[PDB]
Amino acid sequence: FTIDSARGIFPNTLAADVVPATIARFSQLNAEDQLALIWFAYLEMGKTLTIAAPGAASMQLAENALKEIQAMGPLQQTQAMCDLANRADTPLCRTYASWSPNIKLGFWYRLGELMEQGFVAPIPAGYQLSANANAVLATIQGLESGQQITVLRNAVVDMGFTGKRIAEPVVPPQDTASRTKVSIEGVTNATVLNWMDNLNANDFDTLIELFTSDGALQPPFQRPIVGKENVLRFFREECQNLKLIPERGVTEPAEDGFTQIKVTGKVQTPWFGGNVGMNIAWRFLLNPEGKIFFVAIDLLASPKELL
Ligand SMILES: CC1=C(/C=C/C(C)=C/C=C/C(C)=C/C=C/C=C(C)/C=C/C=C(C)/C=C/C2=C(C)C(=O)CCC2(C)C)C(C)(C)CCC1
Ligand SMILES: [Cl-]
Repeated sequence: FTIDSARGIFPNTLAADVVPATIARFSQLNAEDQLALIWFAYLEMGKTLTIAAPGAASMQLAENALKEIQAMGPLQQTQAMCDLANRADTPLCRTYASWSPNIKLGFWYRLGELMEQGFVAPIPAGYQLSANANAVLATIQGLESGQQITVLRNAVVDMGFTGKRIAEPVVPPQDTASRTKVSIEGVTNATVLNWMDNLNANDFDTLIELFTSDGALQPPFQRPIVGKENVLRFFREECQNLKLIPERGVTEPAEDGFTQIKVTGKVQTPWFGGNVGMNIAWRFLLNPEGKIFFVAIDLLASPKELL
């Protein structure tokens, strides 16, 4: 096995590839239609799902960009938002591209509040989506909530123009005494249990020691992130305050004393807490010493894909 060939383990696992399909269709749209479609999706989703407030540190890091937009005339505000959607080369688009996903999300959270209050130029009253945009919004509105929030996040992350990296401060790991231990039907493997428990505790320095030097982590619909430096950076920038709720799994040998393990269960993002449970598979390829050579996290097509 290489990292790229390990991508093929448990080929029965049906991922929610409607998510990248929908992002590809979204990406073709006119910029004003991209912004209007997300505005409509976010207004309707907000009737049943409450988004958690951005953290104080995130809002401070986005404050100067938000102040610049708030000082613009309405036409310039709309143009700045279109620049982000179009991935135009501007100072604002370069600042935005330097940000972690959580800072980008907090930026748009605040613009949404200001658009609702009427202090930043809103989507025009009575705005009608293009033929392609109406169909993209219909697809999004038919998806499970876990898939909807993944489409919105991926759309937000893809905006701006791509280098210096700006992320939220790393919060200290949970005190040992207060930590929870997961149980997984079928799976007693210490590496897998330690994975789940250390991520639930934000203990990234313990987590990274589970990997081989050349090991990789593959997030949903992304390429593998290879080696301890790049994986630890991903943990610290993007993986704080998750709740992993694994349910059940299966343990099999792989070539050369390797072990392949598949776990299914749910994950909560701190943006939605218990209000959105994403259906997830973990696919592990462990070397003979129990180190992680490869771990993939898949967003599942439906609850029918849970073991
Ligand atoms: C744009 C825009 C607007 C505002 C949009 C806003 C405000 C959207 C907000 C969206 C949000 C807040 C979405 C959040 C989604 C979060 C997700 C989907 C998280 C998933 C995490 C997972 C699945 C992690 C799994 C992992 C596991 C389990 C591991 O074991 C290892 C690590 C890792 C792989 C990370 C307005 C309206 C103004 C209109 C104009 C344009
Ligand atoms: Cl998150």
